[PDB]
Amino acid sequence: AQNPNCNIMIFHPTKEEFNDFDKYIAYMESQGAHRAGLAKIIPPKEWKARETYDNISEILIATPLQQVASGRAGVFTQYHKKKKAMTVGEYRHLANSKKYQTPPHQNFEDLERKYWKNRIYNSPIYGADISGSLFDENTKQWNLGHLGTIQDLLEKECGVVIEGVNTPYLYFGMWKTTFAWHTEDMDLYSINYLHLGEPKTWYVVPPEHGQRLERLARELFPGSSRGCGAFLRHKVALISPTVLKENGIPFNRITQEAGEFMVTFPYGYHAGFNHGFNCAEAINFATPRWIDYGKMASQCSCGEARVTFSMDAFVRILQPERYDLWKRGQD
Ligand SMILES: O=C(O)CNC(=O)C(=O)O
Ligand SMILES: [Mg+2]
Ligand code: NI
Ligand SMILES: [Zn+2]
Repeated sequence: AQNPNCNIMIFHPTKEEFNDFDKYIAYMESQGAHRAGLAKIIPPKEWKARETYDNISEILIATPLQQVASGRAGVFTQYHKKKKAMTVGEYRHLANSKKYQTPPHQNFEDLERKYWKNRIYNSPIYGADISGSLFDENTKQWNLGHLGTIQDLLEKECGVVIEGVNTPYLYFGMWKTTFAWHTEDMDLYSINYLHLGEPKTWYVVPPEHGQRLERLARELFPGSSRGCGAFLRHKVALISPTVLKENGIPFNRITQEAGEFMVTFPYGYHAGFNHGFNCAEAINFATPRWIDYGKMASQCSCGEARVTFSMDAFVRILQPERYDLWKRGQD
């Protein structure tokens, strides 16, 4: 069995190996990468996402989100308070302001310590989930706006043609902006490219151990757990590495830098934070191996999780018994 300890693996594809996306995902899996829940892919030196980032300041962040925490330093929830629209250039200035800028630090480890110690006492503003792409149309390899669609994958594997579309999203981050513990919608894969700026630290639980994290989360957020049998789908709960280690939950950590891809695998729980001003692009995707995870994915039916148009067909086709309840939660 490859990668039996479920370590995060890092890949350095050649330019030739970077041509066929599906093939390379399958190669990584042949080496056990999925066991970790997360892999890093460093693109060949010949590759570029686009020529420059000099012209991105006019992009609009229509609904910047201020991430307000409640709880204790290692165990908290966050809610998103909507703020007035601002451009990327306005957001970058805000991120770099004394109120929001990254503090002096020695190295990633020192910054990580500062994050866990101090995150709850601040409310950073995140430009998340902005439909769009920063890949040049002429970038043919690993261009997140030109991947095979999940609807086409389900059609190819199962024979059923469905409605829906699959497009990427931009994330503009600052110091302490946070992504809560989650798996993807319908336990899909995700791929994330860090276009520019400061790093992003990830934490991940191996898919084979995801239920351990769920059980801890029910313990730690007991009101939330009573409200919803899949409340991690709400994407509001944080648990620190220290707390995870105290409770024996298997996990790993890695820092992604600008110019690097991360792939999250089906049912790989992940969480993390941004080091300073940055811009990432991410999209969900599927492979044949995903279908079995999609059929077994938990779902939130309490109303909170509220998701894209395109999840309807996945639930309807893969989870017909759950569909009527889930759709009531949509409505
Ligand atoms: O970058 C972020 O804020 C969150 N990204 C992901 O959860 C992802 O790419 O799957
Ligand atoms: Mg612009
Ligand atoms: Ni994710
Ligand atoms: Zn719910």
